[PDB]
Amino acid sequence: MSISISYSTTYSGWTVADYLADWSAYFGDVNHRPGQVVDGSNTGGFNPGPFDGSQYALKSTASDAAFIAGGDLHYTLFSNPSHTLWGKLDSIALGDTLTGGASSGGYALDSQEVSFSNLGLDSPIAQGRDGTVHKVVYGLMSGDSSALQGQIDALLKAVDPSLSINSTFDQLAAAGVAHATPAA
Repeated sequence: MSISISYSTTYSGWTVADYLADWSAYFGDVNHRPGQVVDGSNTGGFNPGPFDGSQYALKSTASDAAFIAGGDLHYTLFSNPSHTLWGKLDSIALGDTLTGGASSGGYALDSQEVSFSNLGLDSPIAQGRDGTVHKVVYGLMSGDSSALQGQIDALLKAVDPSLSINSTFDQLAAAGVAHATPAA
């Protein structure tokens, strides 16, 4: 159904924008860039794979911060248009301590802080790295959550014009969009 948000009560009073800007700055720019993509270090991984998955997950190299992108995702790797993540992006989960993978019961976060589901985003292969899905996820890899913020802002304003990326998680909970969980 519509955009749904889970959040630890640690962040009840934070705006979605302030939370995301802060999380991104922490996670940092992993430098998944030309000549700097290094296997076992900053590539991330797909479940079930190979370069497609219901999940793409990546841990920060500077901390235990990690994200899991979920949906029906495809990555072109070296083939035309190269290094494009496209397909359906349904969810983004943010937190610390990535566990699991393709051999396990999928990727998970030991400490999930915030998750966004029913994002409703699709991008065609045809846009390459100009596609919205690509920009959303690559943004989170490069320490810049602007693209994700823009998508969430649009979804929230469609729910109600008083709601935006600059609304707090508690405000979104009263409006039935978000749901709190104790910090664990």
